[PDB]
Amino acid sequence: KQKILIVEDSMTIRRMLIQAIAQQTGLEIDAFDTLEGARHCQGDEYVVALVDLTLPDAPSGEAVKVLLERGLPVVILTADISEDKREAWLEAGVLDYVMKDSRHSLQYAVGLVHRLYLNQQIEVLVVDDSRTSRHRTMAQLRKQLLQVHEASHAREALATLEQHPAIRLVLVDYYMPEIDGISLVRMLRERYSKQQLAIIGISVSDKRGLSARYLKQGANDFLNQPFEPEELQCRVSHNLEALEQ
Amino acid sequence: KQKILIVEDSMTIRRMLIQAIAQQTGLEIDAFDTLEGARHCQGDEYVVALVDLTLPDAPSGEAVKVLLERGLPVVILTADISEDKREAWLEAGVLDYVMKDSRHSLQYAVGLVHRLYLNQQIEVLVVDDSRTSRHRTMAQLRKQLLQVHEASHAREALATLEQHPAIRLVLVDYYMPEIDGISLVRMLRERYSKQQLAIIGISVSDKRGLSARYLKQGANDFLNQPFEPEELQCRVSHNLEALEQF
Ligand SMILES: [Mg+2]
Ligand SMILES: [Mg+2]
Ligand SMILES: [Mg+2]
Ligand SMILES: [Mg+2]
Repeated sequence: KQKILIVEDSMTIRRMLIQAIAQQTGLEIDAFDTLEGARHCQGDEYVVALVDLTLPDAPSGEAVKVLLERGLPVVILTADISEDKREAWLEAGVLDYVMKDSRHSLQYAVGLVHRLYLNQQIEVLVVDDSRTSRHRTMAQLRKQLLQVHEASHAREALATLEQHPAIRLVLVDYYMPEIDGISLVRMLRERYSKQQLAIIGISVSDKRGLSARYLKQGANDFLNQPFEPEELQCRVSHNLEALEQ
Repeated sequence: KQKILIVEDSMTIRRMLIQAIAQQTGLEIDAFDTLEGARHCQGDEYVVALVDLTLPDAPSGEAVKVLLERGLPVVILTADISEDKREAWLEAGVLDYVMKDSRHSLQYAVGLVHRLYLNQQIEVLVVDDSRTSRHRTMAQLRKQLLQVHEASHAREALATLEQHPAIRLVLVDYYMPEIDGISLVRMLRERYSKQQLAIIGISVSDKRGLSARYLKQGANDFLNQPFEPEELQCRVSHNLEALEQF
């Protein structure tokens, strides 16, 4: 998919977004000032929809549910944020939100739609012996439009990598039965450079240098648990962009 | 400074390091199998010295102090690490340590020296109202060979950036009186894009979702306190590389 949907009645915001996405990403764009303009829009044509909560024919966020139910991933455009609003949106299945209170916050949308577009073709692997942790991380990576493989043990991870050599990034949990995180990182790096297979080591900063041990064994990066979805997206995106650049 | 010193008696390891550093960095390399061989090397010519603890004439790590006192920054080459071993080193003046138990672990030194070379010409700013955290972060960054400016509050940060436009990366503490970290980030971003001035937001990871707040305000990155030096080095390196390549 090569097209971005924007539904936003502010002439200024809509134009800022079209100009920026057009110039920086070269992606196709449909932009409407009403939910009614976006009526023909189906999920299979758009990477993602950037959706205002203040539309003339949907003044209280109604466009969000409407577009989610047509199969469009949605990123909410918002002037305000709160803990309650964040939780509500994320519960309804919204991918993310973008602050539109300033031009620099609005710029977040531009890097995001470019990232989401590139992610569509990218295979990643989560390796974690905690089902709860594994499923949370997978869900969150799936909301980045990545194709996400799952493994509950290093043995499974190694087997999945052999079967799917398109996987380009692996997130690695530190403590697992038989073969722990650092040990799996050593095994992978005995075969693959940081440019062939990016590795993010999942750590805790309440240990005696787990992140350090990851890096000295050739992990591209670290991420400490517990982590927010916004932290995950930031860290994954960077490492994916390192691979492309 | 564009030269590197290597003092390592393993033929295999020294040659691996020479090959990789010659191939992947623009650095000149002087390598020796004994400390005596490196006698006349002067501190002002070398970016860093990669230093074995097991040398024929310094079998218990004596070469580290010797080269430190010649004004060379030192990265230790070690076959095995403990928490007790990184203990005595960093409190002596070591830049970092590199594991030499495998080819892939050696490769960390390659990336490191390349980055240490590049960091010499790069200016950064630490903004933090806590004296100890501000001083430690400054010390750690200085160990990455960066040129490091400090600010105790947003007002001083801004004045510093005005006086030193070469600064390309700011690390911003969240809790500061009068003007907080997110407010400073907002002011900086009204003028400068993520490509013009990199911003790493430092916070504690709790219920306020501060990391998220930084990112949505245009911070390039986040780092949660408390953090280890390798964590800061990793983060700063990634952001500097982003400015150079993305
Ligand atoms: Mg509106
Ligand atoms: Mg585990
Ligand atoms: Mg030796
Ligand atoms: Mg503070």
